[PDB]
Amino acid sequence: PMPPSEFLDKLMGKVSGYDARIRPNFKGPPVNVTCNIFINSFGSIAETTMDYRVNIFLRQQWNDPRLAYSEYPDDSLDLDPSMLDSIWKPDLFFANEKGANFHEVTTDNKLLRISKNGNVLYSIRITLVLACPMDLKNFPMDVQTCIMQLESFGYTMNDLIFEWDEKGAVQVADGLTLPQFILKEEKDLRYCTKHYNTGKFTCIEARFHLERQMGYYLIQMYIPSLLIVILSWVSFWINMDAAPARVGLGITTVLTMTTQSSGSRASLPKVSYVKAIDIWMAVCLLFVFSALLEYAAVNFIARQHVEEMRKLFISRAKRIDTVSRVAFPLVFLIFNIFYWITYKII
Amino acid sequence: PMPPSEFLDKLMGKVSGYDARIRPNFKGPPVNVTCNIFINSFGSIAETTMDYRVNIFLRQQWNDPRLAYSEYPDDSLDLDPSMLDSIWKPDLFFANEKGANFHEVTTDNKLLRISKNGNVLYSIRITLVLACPMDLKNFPMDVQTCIMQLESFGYTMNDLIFEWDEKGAVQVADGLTLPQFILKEEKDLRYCTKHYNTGKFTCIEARFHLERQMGYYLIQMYIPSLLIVILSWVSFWINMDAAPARVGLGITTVLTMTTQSSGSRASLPKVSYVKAIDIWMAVCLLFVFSALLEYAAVNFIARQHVEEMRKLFISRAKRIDTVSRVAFPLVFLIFNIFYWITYKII
Amino acid sequence: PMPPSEFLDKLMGKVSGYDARIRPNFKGPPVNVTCNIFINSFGSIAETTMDYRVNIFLRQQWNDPRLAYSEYPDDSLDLDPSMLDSIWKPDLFFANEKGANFHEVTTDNKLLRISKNGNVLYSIRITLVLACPMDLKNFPMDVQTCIMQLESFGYTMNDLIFEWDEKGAVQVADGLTLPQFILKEEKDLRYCTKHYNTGKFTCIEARFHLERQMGYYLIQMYIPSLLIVILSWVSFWINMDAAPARVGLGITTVLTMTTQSSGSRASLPKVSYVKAIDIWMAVCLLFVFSALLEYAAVNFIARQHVEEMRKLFISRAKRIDTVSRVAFPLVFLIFNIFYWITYKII
Amino acid sequence: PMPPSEFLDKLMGKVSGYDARIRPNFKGPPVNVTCNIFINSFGSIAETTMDYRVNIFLRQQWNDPRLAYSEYPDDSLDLDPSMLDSIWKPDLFFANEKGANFHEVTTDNKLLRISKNGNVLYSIRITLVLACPMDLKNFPMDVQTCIMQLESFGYTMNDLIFEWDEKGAVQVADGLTLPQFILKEEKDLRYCTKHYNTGKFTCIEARFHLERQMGYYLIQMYIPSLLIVILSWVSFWINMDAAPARVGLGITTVLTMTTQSSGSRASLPKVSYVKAIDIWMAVCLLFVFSALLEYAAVNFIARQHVEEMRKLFISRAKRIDTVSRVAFPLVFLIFNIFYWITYKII
Amino acid sequence: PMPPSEFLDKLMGKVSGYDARIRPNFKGPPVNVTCNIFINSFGSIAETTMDYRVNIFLRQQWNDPRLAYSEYPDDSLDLDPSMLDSIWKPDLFFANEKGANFHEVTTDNKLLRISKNGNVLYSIRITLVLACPMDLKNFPMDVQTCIMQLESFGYTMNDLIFEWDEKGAVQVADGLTLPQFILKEEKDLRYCTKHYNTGKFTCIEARFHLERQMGYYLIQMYIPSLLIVILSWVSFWINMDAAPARVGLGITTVLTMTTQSSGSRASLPKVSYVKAIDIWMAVCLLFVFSALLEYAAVNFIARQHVEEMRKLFISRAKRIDTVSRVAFPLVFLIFNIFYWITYKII
Ligand SMILES: *[C@@H]1O[C@H](CO)[C@@H](O[C@@H]2O[C@H](CO)[C@@H](O)[C@H](O)[C@H]2NC(C)=O)[C@H](O)[C@H]1NC(C)=O
Ligand SMILES: *[C@@H]1O[C@H](CO)[C@@H](O[C@@H]2O[C@H](CO)[C@@H](O)[C@H](O)[C@H]2NC(C)=O)[C@H](O)[C@H]1NC(C)=O
Ligand SMILES: *[C@@H]1O[C@H](CO)[C@@H](O[C@@H]2O[C@H](CO)[C@@H](O)[C@H](O)[C@H]2NC(C)=O)[C@H](O)[C@H]1NC(C)=O
Ligand SMILES: *[C@@H]1O[C@H](CO)[C@@H](O[C@@H]2O[C@H](CO)[C@@H](O)[C@H](O)[C@H]2NC(C)=O)[C@H](O)[C@H]1NC(C)=O
Ligand SMILES: *[C@@H]1O[C@H](CO)[C@@H](O[C@@H]2O[C@H](CO)[C@@H](O)[C@H](O)[C@H]2NC(C)=O)[C@H](O)[C@H]1NC(C)=O
Ligand SMILES: CCCCCCCC
Ligand SMILES: CCCCCCCC
Ligand SMILES: CCCCCCCC
Ligand SMILES: CCCCCCCC
Ligand SMILES: CCCCCCCC
Repeated sequence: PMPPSEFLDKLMGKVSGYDARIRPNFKGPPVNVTCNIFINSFGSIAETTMDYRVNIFLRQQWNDPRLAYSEYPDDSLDLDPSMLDSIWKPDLFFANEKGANFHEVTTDNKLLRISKNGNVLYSIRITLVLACPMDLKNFPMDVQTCIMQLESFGYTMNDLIFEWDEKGAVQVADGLTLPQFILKEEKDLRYCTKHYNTGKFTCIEARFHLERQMGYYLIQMYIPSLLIVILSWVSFWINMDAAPARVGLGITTVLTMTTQSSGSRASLPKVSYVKAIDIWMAVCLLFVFSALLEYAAVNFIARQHVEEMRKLFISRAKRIDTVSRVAFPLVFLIFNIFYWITYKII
Repeated sequence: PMPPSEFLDKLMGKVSGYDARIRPNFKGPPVNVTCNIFINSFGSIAETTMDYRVNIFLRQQWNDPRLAYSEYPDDSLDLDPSMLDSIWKPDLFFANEKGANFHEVTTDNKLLRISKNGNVLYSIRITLVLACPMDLKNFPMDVQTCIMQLESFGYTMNDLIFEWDEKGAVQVADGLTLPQFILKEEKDLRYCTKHYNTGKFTCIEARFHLERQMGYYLIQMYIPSLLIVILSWVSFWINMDAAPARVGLGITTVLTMTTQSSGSRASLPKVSYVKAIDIWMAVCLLFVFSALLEYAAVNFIARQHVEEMRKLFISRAKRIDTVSRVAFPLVFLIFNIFYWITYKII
Repeated sequence: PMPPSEFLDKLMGKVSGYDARIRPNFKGPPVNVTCNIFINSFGSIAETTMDYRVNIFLRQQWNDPRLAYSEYPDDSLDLDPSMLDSIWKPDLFFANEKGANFHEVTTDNKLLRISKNGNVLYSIRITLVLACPMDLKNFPMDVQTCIMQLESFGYTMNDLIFEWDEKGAVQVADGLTLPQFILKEEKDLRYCTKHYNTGKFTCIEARFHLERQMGYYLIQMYIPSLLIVILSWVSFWINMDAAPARVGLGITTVLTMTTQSSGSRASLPKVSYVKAIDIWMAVCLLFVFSALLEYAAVNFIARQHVEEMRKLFISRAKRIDTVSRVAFPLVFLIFNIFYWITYKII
Repeated sequence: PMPPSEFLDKLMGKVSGYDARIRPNFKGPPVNVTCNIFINSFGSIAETTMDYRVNIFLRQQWNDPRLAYSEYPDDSLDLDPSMLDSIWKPDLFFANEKGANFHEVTTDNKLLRISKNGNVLYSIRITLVLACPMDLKNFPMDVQTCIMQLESFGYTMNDLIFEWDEKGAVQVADGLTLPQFILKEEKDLRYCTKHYNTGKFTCIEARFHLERQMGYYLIQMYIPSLLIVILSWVSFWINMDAAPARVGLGITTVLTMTTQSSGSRASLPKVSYVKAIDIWMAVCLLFVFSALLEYAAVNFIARQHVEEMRKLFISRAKRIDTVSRVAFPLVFLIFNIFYWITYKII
Repeated sequence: PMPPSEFLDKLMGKVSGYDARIRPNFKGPPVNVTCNIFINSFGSIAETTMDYRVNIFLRQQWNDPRLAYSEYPDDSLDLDPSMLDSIWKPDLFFANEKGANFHEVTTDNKLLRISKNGNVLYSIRITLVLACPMDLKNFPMDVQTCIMQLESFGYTMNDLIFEWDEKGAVQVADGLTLPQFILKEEKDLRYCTKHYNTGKFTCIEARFHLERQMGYYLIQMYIPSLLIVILSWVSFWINMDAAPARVGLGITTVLTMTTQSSGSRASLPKVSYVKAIDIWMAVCLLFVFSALLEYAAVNFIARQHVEEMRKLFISRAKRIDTVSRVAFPLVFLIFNIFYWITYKII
């Protein structure tokens, strides 16, 4: 018979009363649009900007009873995407876009198919840079919940309603891994219905739980800060009379821990609250600073000068050294028990 | 009866004398447009560039008596945003744009509805990168007032007048927080009417008060600079004869305070006036530099060499050391009283 | 006779029943499109972003029996690229685009020619920023396999099938070299057929093997880390009584190896697993840290003080020094044998 | 009578012989266009790129005798900017664009009004990133003259002539300040007429004089380099026998002045000639390097060893120390007189 | 008579058989297009990216015998650039674009004029970011040859041929200087004809020779590395018994030369071969490392301890010091002769 685009001339055209500016079931019940996404790419989760770039296939399904047909024999029509300006489409957008674009290389990456009863499937490829507020109270040991939410800009709740479908509403690609995070399989799917002075609008959203990887922040921050604290402990095995040696060891370790602490936050937002790497780098700064304050007590007691009272202060300044060769590895060992268990419960 | 877009053919079309190039009430009183905004996103407040990126819903309300209707029964018409090139719209712009764009993903994020008497509501989503001049006289302790202003480019004051509405002229989203700032609830709403040689044009503006967060700049700048000053004070408890120890402690502390002071301004505009962190990092540099100048007096008096006069200079060089073990923590303590009270009054 | 664009009016126009929205051999066998690419530019292989920018000529060949001709004498028609919106073209895209664009300077860089039997050749110039996941288990000694894959967005497998051609399916330009990598001549060409809930779609892909260049990472990372380890070995030829000399040499070498190790990963993704440069910079950090722990044993044994037992500890602390002048260059020499052979097998 | 856009149908349309492709007074005298600009924003004056971003209102005034009217009563017509593709406009451009764009948010920011005799006023908002070659012979003490020039691309001198108007040809906004510079009120306005092999074209330009702010470069570069030179002078008040103290003070000050000198040019173009901060940082490097060479003479004379000749070399090595405690602050004081007066004359 | 745009209606229109999709002299000899460029801007020659941004006027001259006229009296027609979609233009592009754009501010910066015999002149303004592979075998002493090449995408050699003109085929603006380079006046102009499997296409190219400026890399890299080598030579004038002084001078100079060497390649591509600054920074690292190895021989010989044999080792360890006070400035002086003459021949 007729070819389907020329059959769509009798379906999209001005004959038979079709207008692409009017929603289906007009002056009636609202349009029920059900949605699911397919995540191709995910990542580049920046924390200075507090955003993440995603690449999705946005699928939408509604029903247009004006687009029903019965003369054509087959069940679906793979229409050309240049004829998408002639149908009605919902005005979905993202409440946290922060910039987005289509993909237009070699063809607009768009998809249209219409069933016999008017069921319209519409899939497009979108790249989003979605804004999620980070919560960094325990920074290497945190779980982030970055969301994406899908709203309607022009049609209110009594005209257009978004839903998720009950058969896998968020699909993820096969080889989709992350360098810093892991993506949990459970995904929250709930409503986020927005109220304004204009009206109430539909909104659906999807939460993504991101658990980090411990292994990077151990190698750069935890292990080298653990070596400078041990480097301060060899001052106690050096002679007391070696005054430029034990002081110059105390200076250099207490001023690299300032450098290691400032470099721990170079790729972070400038948040005011204190985090788990900050209370590691402040207590590890306290051990290397109280080791140089130990020798200031050793150097002050030993100068107190009868040689019978002189033997008291030398044996006292050696008594304060034999205690600290055991006590400072012992207090730092029971700090590691209190630190890592607190951030393994959470 | 007729569908409303085809009813808008009898309302927007060339019949009944409607032209989308002519303002309403032409050859009459000026067009009164009232406006309010809704702030979705706010932040990325850069200081090197002195700007901030915002994401608003710009709502505009005017009256077009040509767009009145009485045959259609309902009170409003949710028209399609593709028919916005057929109505008259005001030429609002921003006097401090520095680049801006629309949002066009899956639909142009636009909104149109027309009342029965011709009241037109027009809402669009805009992303702005607005320029605000920073005032950094007291940099961690300042309050910034970054503005946005809304002008008319083509129509003068006798043709088009902007207003704010008297019912919440600036709304803010619910979970809108900032990493570095807090946004005060009181918002100034005043006029900024511009005069040129072309004419006088309407202008309305809105001030936003931004108070910082103290907790970031304490952890990175105030507390580590406070430790290097205390690190200079342990030189006084070291033996006077330890010449490479007390000098090498004075060198290393006075040359990391140069490093800490240059890093205090790495993310700042290159302003010439002196600020509150600069007079902290210069006085804290004065304590660590006058502690090494103290030992240059200790090392010079002790070399002055009868052994009866030799006992005078050693007891004098110990007299200058017992004073400075009390005096230098005392002067720095009464500087912290004068510093933090001065920047708590302001 | 007629000029070929006006002959294409009788070939592309609405006469003779040609529609540019309908695939060839409609209601029949699927469209067989064969493809080959020509790589002009290649490089800027970023590892923080894990992507690479390429510049290709994408050639596509199919058959449209509607575009056959017999009146015109010649075998091909170099048509103008402005008449490409009037023919049918396949909807090829890239599953790992991450942004791409056309080249439109002085003309849309496009090419069309049609044979007598309807064979259509279509070449365009595309710039792609293709995403490839890096595998950095042995980072200076790795081979990366970065792919590119070519899919169909709208037409399923029963409507459109992609192939490679059997005569050089990937060509490379003549003077195409890379600063960091070399491109192997063998290129894998296989299928990547994607299944969704929408349908199954065609996919072809091409693997590119990238072997690095050793010579950069030797000069910056391996050789300067090899000098600091040798710099720690001159402590054993310094007098034992020079306590600020041998300690201050141990401090400075063990705290620059922390700086050299953190700078080894400044241009890398924040991956958690350990790599070959990390186990070089951790063992080279172990030699410079166990050289300062050697002198802490030398300084502790020599202080143990009858002068007959005093001569035992001095000769014992010299015995531990004569061993380490041979043993520490010997263990580091047999570590270089185990390190470089392990990463020459792989 | 008729509304003015429909009156412009009888003025812009194909009736009465109006063509928007033909300049006014065709086959006659050239078109005299007079221009003035209004600078909204100014700044972001980069020196690595040697450019500056400006935001102007470009106003143009010419006369089109085809656009004269006498039936309409008023003196001017605020026409809609969508009807700007129907009039003739001059082809003004900028010879140092380096990228530029229009402003299109909520309306194309354009302005058109036509007088009764045909005088056409045309104002648009443009953002420019204008290229100006920096002259950095005396870098903190320089005055830069960054220009902007306005040419014609298609029409030669015998068809179109640009002028400035004699009533304020460059206006500046009220609160327009700069963080690093000040903008002088005197602005040069002269001709820059370009000759090619195509023809001679009109050109007008406007010079802007930019004087810097001294106060930033004192705080970061001049004052901390002045402290390290004073820090070298305390070596002369330390005992001569303190060999690791006076040498280790000479090493650390001469190797931070290398760091301070390299950081003085991190935000600069890589120019080959020597500038005023380079001859400050090289002479201040000469004082801290000749202070360590002073102790190498003190340490060499004092080792020359009858004890009667031994008392000669110790008193000679103390004679060379008492001179340098006065001479080195004296030579550096008379260098500051010669340095700052030379760069206050210029 | 008729105005020339309306005369161009009888010249460009569908009357008299003109089609803008067909090349001139069709079914005949190929179209000879001659070209010349005018370089407005040049620079921003990045080396990490290995590209350079240029701003040219691209002029093209061909002959269209369909566009000849004899009724109109004058010799040329300055046509409006909006009528450029109605003529035939060659499909010139650049084989190393890496992104490019037009300039569209206030008018498309385009130019068209047609002689009486049909000679068409066509000039446009283009900004290019052209890719040139750097050759950095002798990096501060190199001459770079960065090219640009102009090809045809659709028309082969038998349809369209590019040429340069014999009267100044590349012009350069007057005040066009570079911060890092100088541009030689001799410019190579040759052919680059490309062969594919599609066909053979025309190509012309132009080489630009860029000689650097020595004066920047002396101030930052050569002179400060020359001071650290001299700084190592003052160790020989310090007492042998000053063990923390001569060792601590050897440590600090040998670990800043690692810092100076890594900073010599921070703005470079990661190339594997060795360059002229690398063999400067490796030999200058060899002098500062063999000066600390000198004192390890001084400190080891002097410890060898009858006092008659004790006077032998002290006089031997002073003999090895008097040689090196002459020998090390002598070997470094004859290295500067061999280094700078080798890179003055090339
Ligand atoms: C869209 O979905 C909703 C819920 O399925 C429908 O709203 C209800 O429809 C039933 C029967 O159609 C009515 O009995 C109810 O009064 C409706 N409201 C509620 C709250 O249950 C709606 O009809 C659907 N619209 C379309 C076009 O299918
Ligand atoms: C726009 O608002 C202004 C102020 O409300 C109106 O201007 C006044 O209107 C009243 C009566 O309409 C007059 O008595 C005054 O002379 C006007 N001017 C002033 C300064 O008060 C104006 O009419 C409104 N325009 C429209 C179309 O509603
Ligand atoms: C596209 O290529 C395939 C394989 O060459 C063709 O599919 C086969 O065609 C032959 C004969 O034409 C049939 O016997 C087979 O049943 C087909 N399928 C398979 C799996 O072999 C297909 O015909 C080609 N389509 C076009 C338009 O040429
Ligand atoms: C544009 O301005 C110039 C200078 O004002 C005009 O050129 C002169 O016009 C006068 C009289 O009109 C003549 O006597 C001269 O011969 C012209 N040339 C010079 C060098 O003085 C020109 O006429 C003006 N063009 C228009 C359309 O007004
Ligand atoms: C373009 O230039 C070439 C060379 O000038 C022309 O090709 C030659 O033209 C002459 C006479 O026209 C013939 O004798 C030759 O056979 C041609 N080929 C060669 C290799 O010399 C060509 O005619 C020119 N085309 C146009 C339209 O002018
Ligand atoms: C949440 C405050 C922690 C304070 C820790 C005190 C020891 C550094
Ligand atoms: C506003 C000038 C402050 C100067 C402080 C002086 C002590 C550093
Ligand atoms: C794969 C783990 C390697 C651990 C090496 C242990 C010595 C540093
Ligand atoms: C213009 C050359 C200045 C050279 C100064 C010499 C002393 C550093
Ligand atoms: C081209 C190899 C040069 C090697 C120089 C050896 C001395 C550093």
